[PDB]
Amino acid sequence: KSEVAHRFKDLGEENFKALVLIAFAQYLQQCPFEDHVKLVNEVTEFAKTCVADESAENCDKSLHTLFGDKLCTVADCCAKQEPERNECFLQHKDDNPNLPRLVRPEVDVMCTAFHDNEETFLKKYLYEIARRHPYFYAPELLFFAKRYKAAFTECCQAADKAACLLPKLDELRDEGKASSAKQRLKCASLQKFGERAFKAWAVARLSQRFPKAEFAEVSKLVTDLTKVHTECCHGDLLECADDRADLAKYICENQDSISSKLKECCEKPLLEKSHCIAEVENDEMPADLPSLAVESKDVCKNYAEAKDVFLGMFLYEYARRHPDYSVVLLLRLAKTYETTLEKCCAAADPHECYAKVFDEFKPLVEEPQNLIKQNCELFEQLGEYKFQNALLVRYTKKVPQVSTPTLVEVSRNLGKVGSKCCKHPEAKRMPCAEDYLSVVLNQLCVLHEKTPVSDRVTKCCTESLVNRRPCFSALEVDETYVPKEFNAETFTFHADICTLSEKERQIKKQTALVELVKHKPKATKEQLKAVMDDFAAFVEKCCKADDKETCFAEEGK
Ligand SMILES: CCc1oc2ccccc2c1C(=O)c1cc(Br)c(O)c(Br)c1
Ligand SMILES: CCc1oc2ccccc2c1C(=O)c1cc(Br)c(O)c(Br)c1
Ligand SMILES: CCc1oc2ccccc2c1C(=O)c1cc(Br)c(O)c(Br)c1
Ligand SMILES: CCc1oc2ccccc2c1C(=O)c1cc(Br)c(O)c(Br)c1
Repeated sequence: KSEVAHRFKDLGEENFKALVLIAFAQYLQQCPFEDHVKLVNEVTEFAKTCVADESAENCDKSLHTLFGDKLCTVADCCAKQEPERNECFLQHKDDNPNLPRLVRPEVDVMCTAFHDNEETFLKKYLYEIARRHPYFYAPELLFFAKRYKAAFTECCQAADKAACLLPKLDELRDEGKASSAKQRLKCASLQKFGERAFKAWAVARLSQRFPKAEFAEVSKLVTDLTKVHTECCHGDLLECADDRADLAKYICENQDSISSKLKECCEKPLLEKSHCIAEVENDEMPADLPSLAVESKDVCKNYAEAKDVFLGMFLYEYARRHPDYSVVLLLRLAKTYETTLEKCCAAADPHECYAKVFDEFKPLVEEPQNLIKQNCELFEQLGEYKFQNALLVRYTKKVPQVSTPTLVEVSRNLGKVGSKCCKHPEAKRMPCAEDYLSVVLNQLCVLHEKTPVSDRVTKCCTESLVNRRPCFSALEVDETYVPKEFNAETFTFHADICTLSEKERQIKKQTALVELVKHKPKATKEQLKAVMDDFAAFVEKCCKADDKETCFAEEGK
């Protein structure tokens, strides 16, 4: 009947009022905080009326019809019918809304705000986060909200408040921005590549996680797991949160049929039990696993009868025994097995045709393995910071048309891949290094899709997801870009480049590094090292030693 009262009865008042605040923040990202709370409380009071009587007025309307009405009370997005109106909001989700940045006030200032109005301080947290990230995971933001409340609850009455709160707030910023681009990858995989390619992706990853389960259960998982993200990316956060919450009850209703590391996983509350399974470790692979059967006479019979089930079962049986290989590499091996099967089964002697099919995977498996150990030898020999600077010049020349801040954020996330995963043995480098790069590059694709400038990046992102990383590798040197004219205001740093912390000083030095390549791309690697050291030494020597404010505004070159 009334779907509004249905979700309110299953999600609860605390979650219903929180999900609506996130949905409105993702749609109308420009309106202030006070205007959104007036609509949420109006919907919350509306929801409580339909629960006491399902046969009430306006309760039978869909969730998209009611949300669009309350949102249109304040740029030509409520046009034509409802399916086009709600789709207008999804097309205007600005990946970077050019909003004022968030500053971190003092610790004693935040605890006085948390102790004054504890509900507003938590409500303003979900509003400011969801408005910057329109594609943020709705039920996972509630998990961060619970810890954001517990962080201020414990360490605002402690002795040294900054000794605990800031470490908890610094660790919470990293998980949030990592989950911002991780979920953004799943939304772009559904909107741009449809449900067919996204479903095959989840089968490869879940089979590596849960090899002890059967394909019939993984199919029930992936089908139910895909329906959740299709709702969260479309803005159906009320639906998205419910299905994920009841899925964790289904996964843990029978743990032996799914995995084995789910005992202490589901010993936690509902919000915490849904987070443990999302990043759980891979189950132990069942030993004495067979090889193939690609040798029977019914290979073409099972494929012609069901092409999706046979290819889906092959990817499952291949991923359950290969945890050391990523999903992008296995999907590449899956697309090769399909191509080698369309041409062999259409002949007269297919068995002799697809006989040596697994030998064709050798060049595709050794291609990423010989590219990870090569790039990490320079990461463990130059440092994480200099690794990003070497990757800055490596990417500023391959695509100089891209903006200045975009090349810095993408390289800093690329440099964080070596320091976070390439310290692991030779059994976990290939999975993470390709899964982490698929998130950083996708973050560079959605940030470039707003205002595109470079054409080599557009076709690189518009290509297949499995061939997205190989395209970005050797994207030419772009020996045809005219460098911008010499700008002086971009290189001159004011006297306020010293009151910032040590972290912000590195982002400014990297911002000026890509700005130097845009002025002279033909500069050598050593000609930039001396210039970078000179500029850093000038600011370091002028500001650390007291020398007024005109000493940092002279003439460098
Ligand atoms: C007034 C206190 C406060 O309000 C917010 C609203 C949205 C997101 C974070 C915060 C926040 C923080 O404590 C915070 C913590 C870290 Br660490 C940051 O790097 C930034 Br920026 C902000
Ligand atoms: C505890 C504070 C905090 O919680 C988060 C949850 C998810 C994503 C980011 C954050 C975050 C930030 O520090 C933060 C920092 C900057 Br800068 C932003 O522009 C935004 Br927005 C958020
Ligand atoms: C086991 C690791 C894993 O890798 C994926 C890749 C694509 C889509 C889903 C998953 C997935 C999940 O099982 C999963 C389960 C829940 Br519950 C989530 O809230 C999220 Br997020 C992910
Ligand atoms: C950051 C760690 C890392 O992990 C990998 C796994 C496979 C292939 C390359 C890499 C790699 C790189 O250093 C790297 C370097 C350049 Br230059 C690129 O354009 C791209 Br893309 C990636």
